[PDB]
Amino acid sequence: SALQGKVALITGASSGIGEATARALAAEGAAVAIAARRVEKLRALGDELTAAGAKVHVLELDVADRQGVDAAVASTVEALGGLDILVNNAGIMLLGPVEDADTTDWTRMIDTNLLGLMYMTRAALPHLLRSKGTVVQMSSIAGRVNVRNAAVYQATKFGVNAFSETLRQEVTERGVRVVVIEPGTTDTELRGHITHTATKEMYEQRISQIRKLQAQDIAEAVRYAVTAPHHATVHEIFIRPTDQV
Amino acid sequence: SALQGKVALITGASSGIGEATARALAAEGAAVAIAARRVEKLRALGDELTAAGAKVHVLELDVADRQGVDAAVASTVEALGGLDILVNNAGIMLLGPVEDADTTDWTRMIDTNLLGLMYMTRAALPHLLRSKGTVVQMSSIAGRVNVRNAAVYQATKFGVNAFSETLRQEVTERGVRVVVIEPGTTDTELRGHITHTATKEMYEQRISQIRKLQAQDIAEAVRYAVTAPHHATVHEIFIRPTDQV
Amino acid sequence: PSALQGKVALITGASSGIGEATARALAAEGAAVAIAARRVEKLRALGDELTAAGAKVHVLELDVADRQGVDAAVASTVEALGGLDILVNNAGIMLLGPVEDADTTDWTRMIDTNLLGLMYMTRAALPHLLRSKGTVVQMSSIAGRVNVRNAAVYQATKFGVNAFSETLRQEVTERGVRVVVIEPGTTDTELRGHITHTATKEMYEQRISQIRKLQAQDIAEAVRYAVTAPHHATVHEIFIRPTDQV
Amino acid sequence: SALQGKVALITGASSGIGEATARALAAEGAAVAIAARRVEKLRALGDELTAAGAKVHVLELDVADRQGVDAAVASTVEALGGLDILVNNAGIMLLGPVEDADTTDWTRMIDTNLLGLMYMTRAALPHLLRSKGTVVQMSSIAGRVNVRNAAVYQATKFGVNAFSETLRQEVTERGVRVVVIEPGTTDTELRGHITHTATKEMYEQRISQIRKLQAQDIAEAVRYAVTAPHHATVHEIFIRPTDQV
Ligand SMILES: NC(=O)C1=CN([C@@H]2O[C@H](COP(=O)(O)OP(=O)(O)OC[C@H]3O[C@@H](n4cnc5c(N)ncnc54)[C@H](OP(=O)(O)O)[C@@H]3O)[C@@H](O)[C@H]2O)C=CC1
Ligand SMILES: NC(=O)C1=CN([C@@H]2O[C@H](COP(=O)(O)OP(=O)(O)OC[C@H]3O[C@@H](n4cnc5c(N)ncnc54)[C@H](OP(=O)(O)O)[C@@H]3O)[C@@H](O)[C@H]2O)C=CC1
Ligand SMILES: NC(=O)C1=CN([C@@H]2O[C@H](COP(=O)(O)OP(=O)(O)OC[C@H]3O[C@@H](n4cnc5c(N)ncnc54)[C@H](OP(=O)(O)O)[C@@H]3O)[C@@H](O)[C@H]2O)C=CC1
Ligand SMILES: NC(=O)C1=CN([C@@H]2O[C@H](COP(=O)(O)OP(=O)(O)OC[C@H]3O[C@@H](n4cnc5c(N)ncnc54)[C@H](OP(=O)(O)O)[C@@H]3O)[C@@H](O)[C@H]2O)C=CC1
Ligand SMILES: O=C(O)[C@H]1/C(=C/CO)O[C@@H]2CC(=O)N21
Ligand SMILES: O=C(O)[C@H]1/C(=C/CO)O[C@@H]2CC(=O)N21
Ligand SMILES: O=C(O)[C@H]1/C(=C/CO)O[C@@H]2CC(=O)N21
Ligand SMILES: O=C(O)[C@H]1/C(=C/CO)O[C@@H]2CC(=O)N21
Repeated sequence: SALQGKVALITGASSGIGEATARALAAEGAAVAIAARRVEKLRALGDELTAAGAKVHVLELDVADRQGVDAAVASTVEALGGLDILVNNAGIMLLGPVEDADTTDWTRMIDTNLLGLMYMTRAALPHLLRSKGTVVQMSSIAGRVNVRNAAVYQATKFGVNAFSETLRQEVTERGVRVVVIEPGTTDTELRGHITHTATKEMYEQRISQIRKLQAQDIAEAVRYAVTAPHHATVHEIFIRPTDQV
Repeated sequence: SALQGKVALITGASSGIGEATARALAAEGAAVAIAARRVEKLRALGDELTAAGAKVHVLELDVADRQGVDAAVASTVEALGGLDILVNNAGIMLLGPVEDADTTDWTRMIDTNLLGLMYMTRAALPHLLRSKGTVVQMSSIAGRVNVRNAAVYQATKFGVNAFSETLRQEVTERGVRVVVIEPGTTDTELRGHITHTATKEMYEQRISQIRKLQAQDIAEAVRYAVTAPHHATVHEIFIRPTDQV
Repeated sequence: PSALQGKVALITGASSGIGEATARALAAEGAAVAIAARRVEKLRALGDELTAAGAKVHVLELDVADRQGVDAAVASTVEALGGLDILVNNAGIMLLGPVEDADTTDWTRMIDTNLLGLMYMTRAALPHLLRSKGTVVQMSSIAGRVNVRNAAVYQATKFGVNAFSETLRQEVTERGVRVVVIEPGTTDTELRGHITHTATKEMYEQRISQIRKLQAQDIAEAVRYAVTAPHHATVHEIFIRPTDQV
Repeated sequence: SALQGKVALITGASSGIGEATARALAAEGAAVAIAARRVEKLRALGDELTAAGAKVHVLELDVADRQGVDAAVASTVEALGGLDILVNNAGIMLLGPVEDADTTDWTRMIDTNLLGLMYMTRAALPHLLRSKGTVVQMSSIAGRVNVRNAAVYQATKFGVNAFSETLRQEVTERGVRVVVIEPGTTDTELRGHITHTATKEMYEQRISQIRKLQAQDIAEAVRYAVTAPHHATVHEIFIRPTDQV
């Protein structure tokens, strides 16, 4: 139990990567504040983790809401005593051409993937500074490589990376570690949300012929990064499916 | 006159790089639609350009306004007959630490630098597709390199770059050229807007000891890129002050 | 527990630093280790240590810049240990100094060892890795990701290693050969003792004196994490920086 | 004539991009030292340029030869009075898989593309420092993007870029400008040299259905960069064929 007595706040914890990460960190002895919009799914996970001997704090949160963000962080510190690890995992992937796009796709991705992550980072920062803690940014291969029909999604993830590198420069000397996780195709609910029907089906066929990364693989990457000695910042882990060029 | 009979729409044309670019493209024989919020400054530039023999269409526009963007593009095509060149130059640079930041800095930069650019791009695209035209994105060294106290600004510019590369992959085969200009320190009004006083002062001192790039230098980069033969897409020009490591 | 039981790892640059720690780490996971470098005395000492701890060891005197020596070293490893599952291309040298009026033997040495030697080893190992659906680990650097003054040619070799390795990944990944690239920042090893430009050697020492450096063991743990990941996952890049260092 | 009284040394001047660049610079009034191994082709070009009113210095040079490099630079400064522009254009592209590769492909590419370029840069530097001149590195899309069957070639070109950025940091404050040109597919003799037959054929098919960049397009990129005002360093120009995703 490398994380005994530590407090982790995980956004997007109701499914996929965030759910696996919350489990992984709790398994290492961390108290976990689990945040997302689907409260019933969070409660179900919270019950499971509590029944497994973990300390859980359930947070109904929209990361795009600046006020909600500030309250969520304050609630976590109040209920669990501090903040050692923030996992900015909440995100959505809305694929489709730039041409004649539904721009609500764009505003949603920017609010959640970029602004939400930045809001959470900022609110957590005073607490992470005191605990010499770690912020883990859930980026993507989409923050390293551009492919067609993912322009704005890729814009958000490249943006996350630049924000995070800059953040590292700003806070690293005070012992706040900045970790960026960059998964390739991972088998989650993420793709079910694509609003462009033609691209949703194109993407599904594209990834149908590979062994996908599992949510647990990515949780393991986070676990490796956060349990590394404090003098080491695993700033980037770029993990790809072996089957995928 | 390499651009005779062509129409260019330049956002952020009321000062700085956009003003110089509008002059440069007009000098090459292009009809210019000049867009920004300060109508008085646009009118003054429009008068000067018209007095020099250019065809000018003045557009009062906030690029963050989706509806205003659509109307501005439609107004341009109606008044000037089409669209061959879009210069997405409207932008703001609000520097300061992430820690305890004024988050209105962030929303402004994202709305203008990222969302505004993407809105203009999308609205212009049908017209650029017909004319096999060129979209010029005004990025920055901040889209290539991260320094302290520019996290969200750099996020927007790295985002612009990823969006633009992806756009290139999507439209290049149909003859729409995607050009990204990346200036280093350029002597404009840009820095006057920084809301974090300590950072504004720090930045001023940092750039006080170099010969800065001039707005005209960047206009020249744009002119070189857009007058290149159609089979060549000058996708990136990274121009730095020689005095600046 | 032993995630690499029955696997064979060949580690170049095993006589000190990161390669030594990596050979220990892999052996601790149950892998048989072929340890390769030029200082045979140091290899023998490590080999004795590992053998005494219950490991299977094959000692290889090798200059990675030697194309023929490379081929023989791979052949010797597969003959002695039965196959090849993991290659760690760790052999390397860092010769810092300005471009201006540089001692160009600095350059040829770095290119021969860091770039060409790594490529030769990769190529010779590949038929064996293809059969075993194995993993090649490239020891790159922060120098393959960021450029600073007085490390022009070294950074050229490391950026070169990264492009070579990404391209390799595209070529072999579908046949189940995983390409892993490890990118340490400042790590406390013998590496810097070799700098021939005296002024730069001193400048570098002062710059890194103010930080808690990465340990060779930290980097070995990165390698361990990457190679013990399930086969369907290729941890293509791990970029590990000293927390103290902007 | 923006380069009147300037001296340019161009490596790889016997064909392709180097030939076009030597013509373009001479057209701007620069004296040109033209260097390559095929003396006969250099003399024919030298005759052409001299007949057009240019000052020409013919140099038989293998850039992989460190002593030949030193003599070539000394010969140039002796014959033409100094050195204002170096174009490191000599290069070879030997494509093929890593698996079972002919490793003489590798040593040739490293000797010419990387070491030869570095040798030339180093020998020229004292002279460039005096003249506050410009070094132009002929990199490639292969220094920016990795594709299959170009591993070692891409290694040399990514290497050239890192070397050159580092060089910029080291010499830029003393007024030596470092320019990196990155062409995509350009119609030259380059591809005729590929030793791996299957890959040579695969590459030819790949580039058969695009309008390729012309050697003259690349020469124009060099010309734009070197005639920019001294306070501006056009550090990167990334030029892609518009037809090529
Ligand atoms: N799956 C993949 O192939 C890859 C995914 N990623 C990244 O991983 C992250 C997690 O997504 P993934 O697990 O894949 O897919 P999921 O859809 O399963 O997870 C997304 C999670 O984010 C939450 N969420 C979405 N919007 C908000 C919001 N406005 N406020 C708070 N929480 C929100 C969702 O919970 P709820 O709806 O209850 O709010 C959900 O739990 C994303 O950042 C994604 O970009 C990166 C690389 C590869
Ligand atoms: N100066 C520099 O060192 C560098 C600048 N850049 C980029 O260059 C671009 C132009 O900036 P620069 O000329 O330097 O500085 P300026 O402030 O002089 O120009 C910015 C222009 O953008 C306009 N603008 C701002 N917000 C909006 C909006 N929401 N809608 C429409 N127009 C808007 C302003 O006009 P108005 O107020 O009338 O609307 C103004 O004309 C920006 O994209 C910037 O990021 C990139 C690299 C270096
Ligand atoms: N130390 C650091 O801060 C960092 C180092 N690195 C990389 O780590 C790798 C290992 O270096 P590190 O452990 O740091 O320093 P060391 O000097 O301690 O290790 C270098 C190892 O490589 C071997 N070696 C050198 N040249 C050759 C050659 N021609 N043929 C075979 N073996 C050779 C040496 O053994 P011998 O002399 O007996 O042959 C030695 O075992 C290098 O590739 C380096 O670039 C990357 C990031 C940071
Ligand atoms: N064509 C393309 O698609 C692209 C090419 N490039 C780069 O452009 C540069 C020039 O190539 P390009 O013009 O296309 O092809 P060419 O083969 O036509 O030109 C290469 C030139 O380099 C010379 N050369 C080769 N080896 C040496 C050497 N050892 N010493 C001195 N000169 C040498 C050749 O002349 P000689 O045999 O007489 O010595 C020739 O003049 C290269 O660096 C290449 O990597 C970059 C991006 C795209
Ligand atoms: O490679 C993939 O699976 C997907 C992806 C998935 C989630 O980041 O992100 C990038 C954009 C895209 O379509 N890629
Ligand atoms: O280098 C500079 O002058 C400035 C800049 C200016 C406008 O992009 O962008 C980056 C962010 C910053 O502070 N840099
Ligand atoms: O950051 C550092 O400590 C050193 C280094 C060390 C080993 O790669 O590589 C890069 C080049 C340099 O000076 N950096
Ligand atoms: O895109 C291309 O045409 C070629 C190329 C050509 C010359 O650098 O460089 C990259 C490596 C490759 O195959 N690409």
